[PDB]
Amino acid sequence: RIRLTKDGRCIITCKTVEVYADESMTVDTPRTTFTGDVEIQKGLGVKGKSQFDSNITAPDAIINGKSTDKH
Amino acid sequence: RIRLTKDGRCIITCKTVEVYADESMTVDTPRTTFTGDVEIQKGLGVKGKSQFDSNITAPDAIINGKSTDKH
Amino acid sequence: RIRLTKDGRCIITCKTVEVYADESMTVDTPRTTFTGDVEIQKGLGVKGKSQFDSNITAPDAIINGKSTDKH
Ligand SMILES: [Fe+3]
Ligand SMILES: [Fe+3]
Ligand SMILES: [Fe+3]
Ligand SMILES: [Pt+2]
Ligand SMILES: [Pt+2]
Ligand SMILES: [Pt+2]
Repeated sequence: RIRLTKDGRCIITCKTVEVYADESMTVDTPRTTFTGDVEIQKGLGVKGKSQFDSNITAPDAIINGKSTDKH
Repeated sequence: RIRLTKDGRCIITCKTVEVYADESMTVDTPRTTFTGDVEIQKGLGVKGKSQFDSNITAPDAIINGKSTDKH
Repeated sequence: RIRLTKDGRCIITCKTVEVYADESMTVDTPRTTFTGDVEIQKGLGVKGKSQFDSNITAPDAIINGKSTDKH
């Protein structure tokens, strides 16, 4: 079920949503919110400041060009 | 091509998917998986625990309120 | 407004996009780009290398199994 709304809401309601985009997907919006968990299966780039409210885990963190595991 | 499915799958299959949402997008699902790379062009907030399986790179990491580049 | 395109673009244009996926969402594409901010309300896993162009903030960072707040 895909509802389009006067007032400007686009609502997709189902069990699973599967997007297969051969080349790319672009989400052009001021803010995107995921209510659950997220997995990224290749890499991540982030331009702006990031806050993690809980602990992060990483094999190493390269800070201002310097190793953290080996500093 | 957008398929809606008895059994509850919503399948969007194309070359590129472009979402232009003037105000916001909200994805309310227990788990979202991206098979490829992801870029976030403003900021990131994450509530729960994060694991990075590979090295991360950052100009600085502010840990429990303390600089890592300058500690 | 949802446009499907010869040439292979799927364009969704509205004020807000709301996805309610009872079980999961999967985005199978080489690259997904968010132009704005992103919040993840549970956890994040990332397989590949991550770059944060700006400072990150975390209560702690567990690097190669070691605490950063308490090392
Ligand atoms: Fe040290
Ligand atoms: Fe130190
Ligand atoms: Fe130290
Ligand atoms: Pt910013
Ligand atoms: Pt959690
Ligand atoms: Pt990679």
